[PDB]
Amino acid sequence: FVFNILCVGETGIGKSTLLETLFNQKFDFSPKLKAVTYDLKEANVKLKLTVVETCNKENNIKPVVDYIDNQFENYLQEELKMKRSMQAFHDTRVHVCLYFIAPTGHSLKSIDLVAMKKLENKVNVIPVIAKSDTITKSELQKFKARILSEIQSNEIGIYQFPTDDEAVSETNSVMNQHIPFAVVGSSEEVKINGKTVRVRQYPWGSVQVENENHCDFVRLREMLLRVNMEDLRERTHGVHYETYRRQRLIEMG
Amino acid sequence: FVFNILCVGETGIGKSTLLETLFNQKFDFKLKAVTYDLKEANVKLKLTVVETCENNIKPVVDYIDNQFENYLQEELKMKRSMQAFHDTRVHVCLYFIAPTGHSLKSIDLVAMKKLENKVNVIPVIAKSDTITKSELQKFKARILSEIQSNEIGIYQFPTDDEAVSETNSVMNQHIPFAVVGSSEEVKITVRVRQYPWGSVQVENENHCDFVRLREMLLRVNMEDLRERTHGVHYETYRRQRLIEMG
Ligand SMILES: Nc1nc2c(ncn2[C@@H]2O[C@H](COP(=O)(O)OP(=O)(O)O)[C@@H](O)[C@H]2O)c(=O)[nH]1
Ligand SMILES: Nc1nc2c(ncn2[C@@H]2O[C@H](COP(=O)(O)OP(=O)(O)O)[C@@H](O)[C@H]2O)c(=O)[nH]1
Repeated sequence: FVFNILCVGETGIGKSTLLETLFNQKFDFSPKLKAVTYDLKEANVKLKLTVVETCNKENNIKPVVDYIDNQFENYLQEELKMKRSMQAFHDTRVHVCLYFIAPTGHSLKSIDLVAMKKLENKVNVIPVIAKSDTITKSELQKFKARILSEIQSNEIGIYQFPTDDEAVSETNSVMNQHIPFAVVGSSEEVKINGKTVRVRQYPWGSVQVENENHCDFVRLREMLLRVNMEDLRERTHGVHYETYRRQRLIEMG
Repeated sequence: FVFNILCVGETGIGKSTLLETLFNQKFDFKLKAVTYDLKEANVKLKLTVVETCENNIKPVVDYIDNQFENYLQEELKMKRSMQAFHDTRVHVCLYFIAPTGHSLKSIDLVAMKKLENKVNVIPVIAKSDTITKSELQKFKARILSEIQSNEIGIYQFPTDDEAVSETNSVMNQHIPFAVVGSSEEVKITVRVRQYPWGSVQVENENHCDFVRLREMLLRVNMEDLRERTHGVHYETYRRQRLIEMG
């Protein structure tokens, strides 16, 4: 069982930190693009985590689109082989793209609108507000609204969690309500009541990553539920990869 | 007595909020300005804000040059009255660096390098409540290191006069200033930025360097910034223009 996550955003926006927080694990990244492959034990999940720093508005997202196209191409070439073995092929197709929006507190940059528009039919895009401890509660409500307004206005097809299966439709419907996720990451941890907890400690107080009243990290983490990973994978295989495949089959003649 | 402040940085980085915090006044502002008559210490200020993003720093250089040009044209007039002329030359530029936590952006080096002989540049770390105290030390160190290795002439408060050397040496030690701006007040009367996990007190030297930045407004420091604007930066402009004009 594979799960492939791509994080996109400007340098120092907190992408690597969020991945480590999400999996509670320091990752040794390897070669503006880097990736790690990591096995979860007792979960039977093989992860490929990929990080891409963005900065020529259309050129900005090109390296990301190319990476994505390449994982599709590798899978297509395997499907087409006479002597194929689809089990034992490592499927690296990107199941989810976390798009990191900087916390200016204003709105979506024009560059981010173009990027998410170019990605929408290539990958399941989930926009997140990076370093959301930067923003006060009232500023955040307004910021989230304006971002959503622009996504809707520009007809950008971001991912939505499935709400069809009655349980847990509840969990999923509330996740959708929180998009774009206000995320906080941290390498720093303290033991609290015998439990390991990630925090950002300032002179005036500490942001608790796993506290839902501080940020949406706990809501983002529910994407890792088996049912949600499956929906993201199925949508990748049956929709985005198929779009790629159809265009390629025409080109191959 | 006039004092003219320019804030430069990317949109939404806290420029207008910081001006409001510096002067404890809500202001109603490409580039925008406001004129503030600080009847406190009898000073008229022009506060200018320019949104950036080598062509990137151009609107700023042009703005600065235009104030120099107006002053020069006045100095050259047959019927001149230099007193009661409104000097709008920029006395200090607060250059906002984004709190990424890593280093100085290449764009910022180029911008500061271009501005160094046009205006007194003071780099500030915007929204410094974004950064923990431990990373903030390293971040400041890395910025200063790039500024020095790139031979960038940022402003330094004067320390040759004992009447102010203690205050000003402490100021210099905190550059680039870790700033935080505020639009709210609590009882605790305290100006704050309030989060669920605690409140930043902008006027508290343990939370940020706002109180240190504010000492720029001491009479002696405004005077030094002005004198250097007039005797150094304006002269550099003047000499070039006199060569051009013949
Ligand atoms: N305020 C804040 N800072 C963060 C957060 N996440 C990471 N940082 C800091 O931002 C800096 C860059 O983070 P990093 O994960 O390397 O950024 P990347 O270049 O996007 O991979 C580091 O100093 C982090 O400690 C966050 O959620 N809030
Ligand atoms: N975290 C943080 N946010 C700030 C600070 N100062 C201002 N803000 C917020 O940043 C957003 C944009 O600030 P603003 O002053 O209008 O930026 P400007 O475009 O550069 O003039 C607003 O939501 C402010 O409330 C600060 O020191 N720290």
